[PDB]
Amino acid sequence: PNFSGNWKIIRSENFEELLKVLGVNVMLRKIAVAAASKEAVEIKQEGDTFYIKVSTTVYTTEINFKVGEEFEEQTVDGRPCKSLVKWESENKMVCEQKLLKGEGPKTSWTKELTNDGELIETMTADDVVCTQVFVRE
Ligand SMILES: *C/C=C(C)/C=C/C=C(C)/C=C/C1=C(C)CCCC1(C)C
Repeated sequence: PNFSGNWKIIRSENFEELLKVLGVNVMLRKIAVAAASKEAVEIKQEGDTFYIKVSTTVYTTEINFKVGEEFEEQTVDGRPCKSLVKWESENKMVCEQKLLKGEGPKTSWTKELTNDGELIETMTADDVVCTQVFVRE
């Protein structure tokens, strides 16, 4: 696989339900769904090392990791966490997150390159899975 690319979102599902689990109130949920509908993801993959840039209209974040090596990022609702990415197949990876402080829902994300050329990202909190689908710009 090669995840490298400038990816633009075409579909965004269940993001409000995810934010509901994470405690966000209704109006901020609606505004965040609108922001998530503009998500863009830039990936540079060098073997098992990933440089990712995730952005919306007013915000951008850089996430750099190596498969199998712990790193620090933040959960979807913004709490710092320790993360660990593993492959689950040739074209899909899964990240488990553990909070640095306090407690919360169990959170994770996945990234998958499909045979049709799409990038599928999911974000999970407990039983609620959000699915974002992207195509190359
Ligand atoms: C490989 C892809 C990764 C690690 C994607 C991470 C995405 C996020 C942490 C999502 C952030 C968003 C919000 C919290 C609300 C506004 C829009 C998003 C989708 C950028």
